[PDB]
Amino acid sequence: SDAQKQDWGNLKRYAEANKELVRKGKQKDRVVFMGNSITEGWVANDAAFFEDNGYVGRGIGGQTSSHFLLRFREDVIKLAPALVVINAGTNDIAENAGAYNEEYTFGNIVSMVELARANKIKVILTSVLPAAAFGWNPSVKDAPQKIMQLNARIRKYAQENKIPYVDYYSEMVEGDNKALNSSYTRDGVHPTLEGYKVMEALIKKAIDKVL
Amino acid sequence: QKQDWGNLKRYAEANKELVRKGKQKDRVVFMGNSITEGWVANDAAFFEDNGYVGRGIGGQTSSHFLLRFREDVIKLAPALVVINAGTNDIAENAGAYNEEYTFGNIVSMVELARANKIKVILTSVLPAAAFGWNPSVKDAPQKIMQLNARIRKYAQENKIPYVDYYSEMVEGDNKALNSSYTRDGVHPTLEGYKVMEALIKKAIDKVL
Ligand SMILES: [Cl-]
Ligand SMILES: [Cl-]
Repeated sequence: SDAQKQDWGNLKRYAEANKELVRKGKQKDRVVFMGNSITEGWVANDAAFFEDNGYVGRGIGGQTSSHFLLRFREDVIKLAPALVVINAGTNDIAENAGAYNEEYTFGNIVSMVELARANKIKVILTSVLPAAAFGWNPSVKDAPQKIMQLNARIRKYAQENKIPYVDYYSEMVEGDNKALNSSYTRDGVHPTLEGYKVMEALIKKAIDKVL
Repeated sequence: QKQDWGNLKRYAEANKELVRKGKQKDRVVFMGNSITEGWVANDAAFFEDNGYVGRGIGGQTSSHFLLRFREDVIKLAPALVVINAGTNDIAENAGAYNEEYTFGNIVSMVELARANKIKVILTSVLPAAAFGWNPSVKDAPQKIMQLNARIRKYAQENKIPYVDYYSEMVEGDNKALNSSYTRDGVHPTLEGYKVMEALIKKAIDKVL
């Protein structure tokens, strides 16, 4: 039935891939990247960055921090990684799962951190990327303010818990309208390869400090 | 913009009221579905007299519970959370049943509780001979027993009390919910709730 097919969290997306990874056995210094289309697109645009370094992408387009929390056990914990990199909030602010509530989104990140720590997985937290607006939801007129406010909460939580915070945002924002840098996005939200190369330099340096 | 899959709206106002009034020593939060929701409806005094807080929502699965856990449990700063989860997972209210996924969500809640110094009581999924609203599920009794065995084993391994409502409430070769404890075959009546109360309050008093 259609009802039986429901899979709100999209656990199906990586179910087979996870089984294949698990079959290979424990791997040293595995890093899983949790996120939405920015993380999914990262693997799509620069697979070598992941493959060269033993990183595993678990991004799914359109998803919010609520979806990530639901997938966290299967798509992170069960892969027995050394470290998880969390990029969450863009689609929350874009209202993909309903009205944005910062407290709920921030709480989902904290929950993921707690689940990682309960399973001896190290965490890196990251800034939500700049966006002046979201192409698919122009009704959101205060994306910049929301992004900054959430990022400040994530950064403070990271400091309070001795978790690295990787600030993609400050390197990629441009203008008084707080756009994603015009030179490496087409749509204002998703990086092009040039943008991903900026992110790679930051995240690899932080990963290497932790591993 | 009205989407709210986890139904965090249900108790949002009630939670704000509790947080204003300040944390209470020995608060117990009950997480669950209509069985937990109906408990409060049928015996408000049980909750009120004992400083227990019900956070059940009809139809929900363990996935919904996980999404609500921080707002409806952690932020209430309780001493203890009682988790009853799995009926609607097996009934496939939110899609195909996967024991690994449902059990995983319970483990996730346990880990979030422990990360916040909240004690846990785990409980048995109640018996049901069948779920009339979903006739495609032909093996509910078998699934309930297997999930419960898994929960019990995990509880023992992690020194978490397990409260076995099922063993007191099951009847017959068809593993029905006792006809004295239900009208519809799934949801307890008051008489059924009184059986549950005796079990859970004895267990709570040992922990607190
Ligand atoms: Cl950490
Ligand atoms: Cl405990």
